[PDB]
Amino acid sequence: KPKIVLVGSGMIGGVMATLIVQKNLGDVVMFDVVKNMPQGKALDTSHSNVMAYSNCKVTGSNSYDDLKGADVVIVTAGFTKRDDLLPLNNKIMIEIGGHIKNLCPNAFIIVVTNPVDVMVQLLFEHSGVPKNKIIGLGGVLDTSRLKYYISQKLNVCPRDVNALIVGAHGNKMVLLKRYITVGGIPLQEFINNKKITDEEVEGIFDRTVNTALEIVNLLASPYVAPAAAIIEMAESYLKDIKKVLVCSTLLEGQYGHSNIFGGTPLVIGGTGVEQVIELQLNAEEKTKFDEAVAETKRMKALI
Amino acid sequence: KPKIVLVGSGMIGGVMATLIVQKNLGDVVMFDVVKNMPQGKALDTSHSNVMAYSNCKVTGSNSYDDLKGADVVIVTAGFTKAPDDLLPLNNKIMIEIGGHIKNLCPNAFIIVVTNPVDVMVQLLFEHSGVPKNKIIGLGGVLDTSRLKYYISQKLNVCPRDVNALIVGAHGNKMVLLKRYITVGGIPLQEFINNKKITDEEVEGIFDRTVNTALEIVNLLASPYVAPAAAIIEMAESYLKDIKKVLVCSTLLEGQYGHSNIFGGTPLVIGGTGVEQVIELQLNAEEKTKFDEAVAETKRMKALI
Amino acid sequence: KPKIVLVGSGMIGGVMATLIVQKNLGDVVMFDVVKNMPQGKALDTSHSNVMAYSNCKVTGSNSYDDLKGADVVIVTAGFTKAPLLPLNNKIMIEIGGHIKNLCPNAFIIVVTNPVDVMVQLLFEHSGVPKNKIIGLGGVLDTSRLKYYISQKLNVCPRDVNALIVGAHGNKMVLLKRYITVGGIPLQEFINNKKITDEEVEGIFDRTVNTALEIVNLLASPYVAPAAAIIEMAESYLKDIKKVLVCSTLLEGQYGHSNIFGGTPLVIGGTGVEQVIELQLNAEEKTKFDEAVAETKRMKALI
Amino acid sequence: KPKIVLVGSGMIGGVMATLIVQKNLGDVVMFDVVKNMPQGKALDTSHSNVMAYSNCKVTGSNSYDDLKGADVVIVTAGFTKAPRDDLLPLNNKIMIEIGGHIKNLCPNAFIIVVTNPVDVMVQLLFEHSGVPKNKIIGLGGVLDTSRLKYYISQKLNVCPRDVNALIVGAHGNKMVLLKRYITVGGIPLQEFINNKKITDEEVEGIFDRTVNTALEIVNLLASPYVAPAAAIIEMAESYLKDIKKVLVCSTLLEGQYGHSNIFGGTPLVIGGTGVEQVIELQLNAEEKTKFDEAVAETKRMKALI
DNA sequence: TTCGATTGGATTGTGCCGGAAGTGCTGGCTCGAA
DNA sequence: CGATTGGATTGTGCCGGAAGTGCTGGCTCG
Ligand SMILES: [Mg+2]
Ligand SMILES: [Mg+2]
Repeated sequence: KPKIVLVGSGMIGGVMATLIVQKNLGDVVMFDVVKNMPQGKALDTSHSNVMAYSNCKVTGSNSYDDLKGADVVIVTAGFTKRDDLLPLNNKIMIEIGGHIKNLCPNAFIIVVTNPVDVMVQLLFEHSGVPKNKIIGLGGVLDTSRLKYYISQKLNVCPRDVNALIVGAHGNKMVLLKRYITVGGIPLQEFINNKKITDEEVEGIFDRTVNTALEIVNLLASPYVAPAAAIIEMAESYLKDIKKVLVCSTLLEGQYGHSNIFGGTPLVIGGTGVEQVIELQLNAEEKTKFDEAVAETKRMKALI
Repeated sequence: KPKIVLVGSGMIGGVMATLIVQKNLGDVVMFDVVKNMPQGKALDTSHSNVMAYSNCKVTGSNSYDDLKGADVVIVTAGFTKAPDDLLPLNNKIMIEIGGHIKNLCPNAFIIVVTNPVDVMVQLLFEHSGVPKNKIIGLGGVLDTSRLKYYISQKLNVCPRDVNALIVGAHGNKMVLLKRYITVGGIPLQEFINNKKITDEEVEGIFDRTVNTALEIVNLLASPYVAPAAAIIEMAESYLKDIKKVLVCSTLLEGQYGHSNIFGGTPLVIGGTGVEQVIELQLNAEEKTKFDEAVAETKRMKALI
Repeated sequence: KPKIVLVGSGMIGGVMATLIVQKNLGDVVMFDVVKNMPQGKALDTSHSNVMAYSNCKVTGSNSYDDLKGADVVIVTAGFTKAPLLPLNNKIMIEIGGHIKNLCPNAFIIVVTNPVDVMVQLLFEHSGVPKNKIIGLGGVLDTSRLKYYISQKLNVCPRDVNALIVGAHGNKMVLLKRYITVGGIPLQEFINNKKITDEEVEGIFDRTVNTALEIVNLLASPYVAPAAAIIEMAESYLKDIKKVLVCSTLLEGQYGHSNIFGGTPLVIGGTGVEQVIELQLNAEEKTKFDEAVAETKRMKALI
Repeated sequence: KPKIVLVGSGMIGGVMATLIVQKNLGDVVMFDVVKNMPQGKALDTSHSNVMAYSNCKVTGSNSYDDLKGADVVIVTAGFTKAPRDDLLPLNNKIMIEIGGHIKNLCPNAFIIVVTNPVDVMVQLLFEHSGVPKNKIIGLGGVLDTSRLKYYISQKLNVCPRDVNALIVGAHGNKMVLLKRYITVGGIPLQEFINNKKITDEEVEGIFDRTVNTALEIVNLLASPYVAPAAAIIEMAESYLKDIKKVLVCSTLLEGQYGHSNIFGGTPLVIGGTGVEQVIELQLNAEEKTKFDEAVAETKRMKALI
């Protein structure tokens, strides 16, 4: 049975453990540097095996030694209370990286800690894992927002909207209007039929970009959709589903960029990243991609 | 709890009943004119509730009276032939079933499978009196399942991450719209440009899709698992108000320039039945193919 | 599509909304008296429809008006105390008035503690039929018992079956005689020394004190409670007719009337379809009496 | 991704491949000695990955070569009618052949035998394949008890899975139905009998129906394959996902119930290493006698190969 | 001897804890680094 | 000269035509 270690047992970590039990995906270690809290969350969550008809062990840990034998490692831990946080979190990535190198070098790694396109590269470098075995959360979450908003305007099933958002997670994310479909049909056909206007689409783009802030302004925090997105990625690996999912991955010349991680459609299968798909962007799209990657580079230079 | 009546309990009916219990979608009546056989199949299937943790009653019936109170009616009954003399026989069958739906469950959502489906669904529509948004025919979900699958195996992605539209009619004149294929939301043409798959291979896959039933029958098997799964995807989208976009046969009222006939097109299936009929903005060549499919449907409608 | 209203959008509410979308069970209104927060949680949760391939509307509300047309109402609101009767009574009065006015045909699940009192108060003030309102208790408590036993015997957790009756709280009645494993009496595993009588007693104590244990570990128990509640709600919404131990109005069972208590029930499409009275021996009956007496005692303090 | 080889692609095999795709459990090889048909079934079934959102390869095979690297092997192949005890040597022959291949090609596979009489055939395949006793079991109790559980649940109007029951000894007419061990929502059946929700006579009628179910279905011009396939997949899934379900299956007895060197139906725990526990029920005298009779019939047939 | 307390969190805040008030925080404590 | 442990509508080694809730004439393989 797979061993899944959640490095970070905060809000997103907790929902991830709950979903893993629901789906009977594997044993779970809820790790946190904070004492006792993850053991308490783990004890609560373990009882839900009964309701789920599952059998996943869910335990808490405050020791990185429990990374031993992990098949999947999901990193959410890090400071959130700004550029000033960058060296702090770098420190954490170094620490985690060391342990991965020593304890679970064959693990598949998903990084969530923000800014994710920086943090995922730092952990890649410090852990020594292969480029096909480490990715960052970005596109699956962002595009879930876009797909959902469009679906609500057009009154269709959310999953039947497809869309691509690339480059980076965060305010520089590249929303590609040209690549939106509904039930396989170009969005433009629905714009032509006046079911949705270009202005409404732009409003939805802005809302997609601003969604985390919208949720925080309402005195909540985004963790349910992020957790679900991360588990969709992990499951595609663990069950070798080969879903196309937009994640942050090492660029080796794609879009004209190297030595940097960026969001792009990827195929996630049993061996990890099995394909990196490079979209055939036009010049304005490429300029937006360049600006996203430039912001990632700028922040990386500040660690 | 929804009542689902399977009018026809052959091999497709057996798989549909199995899947309904797996998904705990509703009580099932397995109807057939053949005596005792559907009672036997229903008895076998009912025990699988234990393994599924479901609670769907599954019963067999040789009486149309059990259509009473049906929320969903799926019609697979009718004479078959391996892949025109059937048109009058199956017309008479649609008349009989229609009379019973009209009198026993006029509010049911109807899914027609009986071939040639684009003709038979209109005949049942006419003799049942149900509203145009409450009856559809199986076509696109099945055919596109083949297309999506074959492409996905050449590109090494999850089969459902391929999207495709096949329209017009269910049969040899099905319109396969190359322009509308995507993979993980990306136009297929980008994969052709990168030589991940060629134009010629896609042509070969179109031909294989059209001829898949024949391919399976030549291998001494009968296609019924994929058809059953497609039908249950449709029925579930209605029962759970999911509003999936699914290509099915529906009454055309001017779309693509045609009226008074049923044809395959993308539809939204929700709690009120067909909620939207989506007309694709086809170019001239695509429209010519659509025309040919609907013309074949018309040709056959003239032979009942 | 069913409409499910969560009256209370705290941490248990959040997990319930998450699970409802995962299972595509119905549209969800997350209500709370706290402004803006439930709209935020609802927004976050709504996006998970994509990942789940579901289509549930999830919205937030600070208005009881949105109870209108609810098929299921789950009440978790109320003041809490870490491991108030008049306060939460006033809340049950308010909510009850709105259910009576806006959704009198809803199926009601009460979680607000002490649950066996609060469920009766909401029953009285809402006017809903006795077969349409129950309290959370047994499904959660027995999930603890079943889990701990399964981990000592190394079997799938749900293959342990057990009944805990009477009340949800320290006076819960743990029926050792009714525990089975893969359908086999627990006593056979004790005879074979796969588990001891003493270990079973230690597990009973742990089950009773699990909320305290979780709080002592600096966490709040809300995942398993949310899952238990959704199992109950789902049994109603899909007419599954599961046997689930819940708090229900007693009308003579176990020698008691005019009070709610935990007993095995059948939950189906019409609500509580059967109330099953266990054939308890004298000792078990005395424990049941103690649980109910505590519920009555507290009911006198509203 | 696990490799599941279906040795036999008839009615039960077909439904098993359908369910494996529905549950995304693994790649499937539909083997049969009959040419072409399994390739056809596999082609049809493979398209259902789209509707199921799964990604299982489903292929057909007429060669035992494809047992290579199997993680799970499910054996339904064998004679069911004359080309009756006369079938026993024929099927023995088949078990010999399969066994050789398993030994050479997938000795680490988990094996589920369905070919009837299962309690005999499973031991023959055990002997000829050389796999460990914790890696091979026979279908029996999960199916038979699904019948008993279902009929009881319908009389009492509860969820079928909330009825628990144990049927032991052998899969066939000598199956041992244990009234003492029936519970409903975890409550002893006797409480429902005391409450006149169901009578002792009705329970006896249901026991008879449970024993007679296969015949009842055949008499109605059908054949049992949906519930058998579901039962088999429940067993296989408990192995593949390490669920550690308690499931009644046919397993090698080494003294339990007073028998050795024979397979019989008993509650087992199925986990990631195979049979993790064999649970011996503390049967009373009458129950143990019925168990004895079941095992005696298995031995009688085993003596005729 | 002084004085801050992990990348998390219940109702409130938030190193931990009890007592208190009641849609709701802080005064007193231990441990350990500087 | 009977035909793998399977099967569509029917039966059932295979295939094609025929009739129409529905089989068997003609063929070829070792
Ligand atoms: Mg902190
Ligand atoms: Mg044969």
